[PDB]
Amino acid sequence: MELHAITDDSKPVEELARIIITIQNEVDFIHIRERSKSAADILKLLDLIFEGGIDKRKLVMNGRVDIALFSTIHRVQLPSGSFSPKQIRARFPHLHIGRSVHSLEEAVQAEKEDADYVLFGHVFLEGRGVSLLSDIKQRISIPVIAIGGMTPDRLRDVKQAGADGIAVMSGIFSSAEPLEAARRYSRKLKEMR
Amino acid sequence: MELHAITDDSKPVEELARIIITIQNEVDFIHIRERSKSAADILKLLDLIFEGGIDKRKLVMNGRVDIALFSTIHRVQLPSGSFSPKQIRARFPHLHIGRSVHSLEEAVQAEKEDADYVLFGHVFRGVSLLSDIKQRISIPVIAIGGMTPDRLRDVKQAGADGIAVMSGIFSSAEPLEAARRYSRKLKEMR
Repeated sequence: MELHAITDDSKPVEELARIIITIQNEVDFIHIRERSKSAADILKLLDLIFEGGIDKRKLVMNGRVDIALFSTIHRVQLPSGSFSPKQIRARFPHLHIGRSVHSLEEAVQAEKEDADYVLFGHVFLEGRGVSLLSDIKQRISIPVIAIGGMTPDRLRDVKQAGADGIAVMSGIFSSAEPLEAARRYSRKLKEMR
Repeated sequence: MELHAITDDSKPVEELARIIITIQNEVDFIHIRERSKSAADILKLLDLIFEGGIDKRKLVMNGRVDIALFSTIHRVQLPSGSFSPKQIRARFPHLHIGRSVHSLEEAVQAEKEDADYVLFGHVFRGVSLLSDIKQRISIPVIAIGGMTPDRLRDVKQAGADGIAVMSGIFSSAEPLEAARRYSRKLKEMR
């Protein structure tokens, strides 16, 4: 089960860069989701972590396909209602494409549009999160990453539901000790393995 | 002299779409600069103006190069500190590239970096800087920042190849009438 860290769009680039560098070894991927920052600031953020030695292979750009292309980041997370995977793949075949879905229907269609995996959730949807998680895993063949209120105590349920991984935002980035927070998650996942 | 209308990043897409459709024939270009809206919302906006019958050739996407590419829009306006025109032309050679500059030095560097034109802003020492820039670079210069019909003469005389207007049009009670004052003045001087 993969562990995806999602940036929280609330810290200055310098502070966020340090946290990213600090937690990189406890997670599988880090999604850059600074929706309130300009491309200029996000490029500054990238430059800081690139110079900080981050492994670009773990980076995933949420929404800004342009920033991803000009930053040599080959992974993008497409929000619901934005670019279709098909049009993206037509121009940029090399990109690994994730789609953020919020229903069984959207998940299936995402698979049809050639997405590589879906980020499904805000599991914790009218309380249908965990059940839908199972329903999606049974209907599609691409990976399903669960997001939304993921805590160590809820991982077992998510795992039983068939989730191929979990995504965590505030659980890590709002913690007084981001590294220790990321570790509670990784420890819990390794345990259940 | 061209007239560029810049969206104001403060109205719902429905209302913004209406205004864009209404002023299209009074301006040469319309820059979508909804910096605080999501790609999904901007795409929704574009769908509305496209269905409203807009001339796509007039559209310029500010900042979101990805949205432009996937919306069949060939013109982009690059904010200071963002992508260099060289990187963009290397991958998307067909795009017409504008760079938003705020100093003489940035304007010169923009030309060296292969921009097609610059949007020099906040003229309203500003007109002096404009005049200076118009002698330093050979690519077109669009002046922005407090443009008003009464100030267009000085701007034109200083060499501006066009003027950009944001609030002067979009914050107006009657955007079309506002745009007309600029267009009428530009035709007048012509």
